Amino acid sequence: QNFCVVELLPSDPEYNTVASKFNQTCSHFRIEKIERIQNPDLWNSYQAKKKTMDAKNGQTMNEKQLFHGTDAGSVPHVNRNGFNRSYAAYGKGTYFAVNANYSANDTYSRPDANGRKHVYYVRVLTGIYTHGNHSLIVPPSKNDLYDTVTDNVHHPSLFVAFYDYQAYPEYLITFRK
Ligand SMILES: Cc1cccc2c(=O)[nH]c(CSc3nc(N)n[nH]3)nc12
Repeated sequence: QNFCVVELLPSDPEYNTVASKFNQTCSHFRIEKIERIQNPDLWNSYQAKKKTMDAKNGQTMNEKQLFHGTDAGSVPHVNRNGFNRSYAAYGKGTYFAVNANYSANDTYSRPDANGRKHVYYVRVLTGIYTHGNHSLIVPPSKNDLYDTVTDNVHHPSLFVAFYDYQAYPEYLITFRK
């Protein structure tokens, strides 16, 4: 469960890609730093699920880059386990938002004692998805089951994942009001 945290410089293209995406809905916030999380075992397991999904859902673009706001205390945990079973209404899973505004909410990305906020820019294997419900602990059956559940199938603003390795916390955005 080892990992490396690499901080990106603004001068950086990778920084500008993650930043501009964040700034579509959260430009009013001040970005302090953006870090790339490198956890090799979690990345390999995520790519093993991606290779399985790609050779199953045909023409479907299984991967989406979504946002996840969390308290500063959960950061070490996500860095090593991902969006684990001991970490996790439309279901009893882990929620990922299309736009950063949902994740930039103080109830999710709880400002710490220094008033810093935490949002992950996650690689999520959304695959084939349907509408969700409150009683879901796992995704519902098709007639096998779907990969994720969403609030609105044709105009989604969030996705809920249920199994591990379905999401990779690629970047971590540390910002303040
Ligand atoms: C429920 C929901 C909807 C939309 C976005 C989000 C989001 O960004 N983050 C979270 C995480 S709240 C949390 N769980 C644990 N274990 N620690 N903290 N939930 C969301």
